[PDB]
Amino acid sequence: TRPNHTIYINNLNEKIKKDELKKSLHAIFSRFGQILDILVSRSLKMRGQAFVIFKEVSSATNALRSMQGFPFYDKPMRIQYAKTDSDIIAKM
RNA sequence: GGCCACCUGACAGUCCUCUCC
RNA sequence: GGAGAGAGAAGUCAACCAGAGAAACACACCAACCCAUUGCACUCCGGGUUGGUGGUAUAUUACCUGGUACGGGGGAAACUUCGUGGUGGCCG
Ligand SMILES: [Ca+2]
Ligand SMILES: [Ca+2]
Ligand SMILES: [Ca+2]
Ligand SMILES: [Ca+2]
Ligand SMILES: [Ca+2]
Ligand SMILES: [Ca+2]
Ligand SMILES: [Ca+2]
Ligand SMILES: [Ca+2]
Ligand SMILES: [Ca+2]
Ligand SMILES: [Ca+2]
Ligand SMILES: [Ca+2]
Ligand SMILES: [Ca+2]
Ligand SMILES: [Ca+2]
Ligand SMILES: [Ca+2]
Ligand SMILES: [Ca+2]
Ligand SMILES: [Ca+2]
Ligand SMILES: [Ca+2]
Ligand SMILES: [Ca+2]
Ligand SMILES: [Ca+2]
Ligand SMILES: [Ca+2]
Repeated sequence: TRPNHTIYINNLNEKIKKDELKKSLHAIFSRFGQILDILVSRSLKMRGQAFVIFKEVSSATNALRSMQGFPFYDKPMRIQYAKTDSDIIAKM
C-alpha cells in the first residue's frame, strides 16, 4: 500500500496471549520511533494480526523494511502499511 | 409398586412480546 | 440499562398450605485441548469436548418438619396412627 503511520502485521503466532504479544511487539518495534498504540484482538477475524501505530510515518517505513520476515514466535512476520488511517491518527 | 412416551399443573437465571422509567 | 407483565424452552416435581431446602437444567465466565480461520481493524463477541467457578437460583419441585382436605387402622372420648395427579403401553 501507500506509506501510513500504521503498519499491519499478519501471519503471527495465534497461540500467544494478547498481553504477551503486545509487549513483545512493543519491545521489537520501539527502536524505530515512538509507538502511539498497538492494537491486538484474538477474535475470529482479527487473530494472527496486529496494528502498530507510529507517531511518524518515517518510523512505519523503516520498521516495515527492517522487520519484514522477522522470525517472531517461530513464524516469519508479514508487514504492510495499513490500508487506512487508524482512528487516533485520523481524529488527530 | 416400578420403566418410556404423553396429558394437566407447579416451578420459571437463556430467548421473544408488551408496559413504564 | 433498569422496573413490571405475558409467554415459554430445558429440567425437576406431583392432593393442598406453610417453614426450612438441595439437585437438575438454562445462562455467563475461566483453563486445557481439538476443529475452523492468513483475517485490514479501531461497539466486546467462531464452533466443539473435558474440567472448574458464579447468581437478590438468596428460586422451588425432591427431601425434612408442621398443620389443612378426603381414605384406611385403633380408642369411650381426648387423641394418636399410615396413605393421597390423568392416559396408554411395557416389565415377573
Ligand atoms: Ca489473551
Ligand atoms: Ca482479544
Ligand atoms: Ca520473542
Ligand atoms: Ca508454529
Ligand atoms: Ca439480562
Ligand atoms: Ca430519568
Ligand atoms: Ca441503568
Ligand atoms: Ca432489566
Ligand atoms: Ca408461564
Ligand atoms: Ca414442562
Ligand atoms: Ca426459602
Ligand atoms: Ca436455598
Ligand atoms: Ca451448578
Ligand atoms: Ca455454560
Ligand atoms: Ca486452537
Ligand atoms: Ca481467506
Ligand atoms: Ca480497512
Ligand atoms: Ca470504525
Ligand atoms: Ca466492544
Ligand atoms: Ca391415601
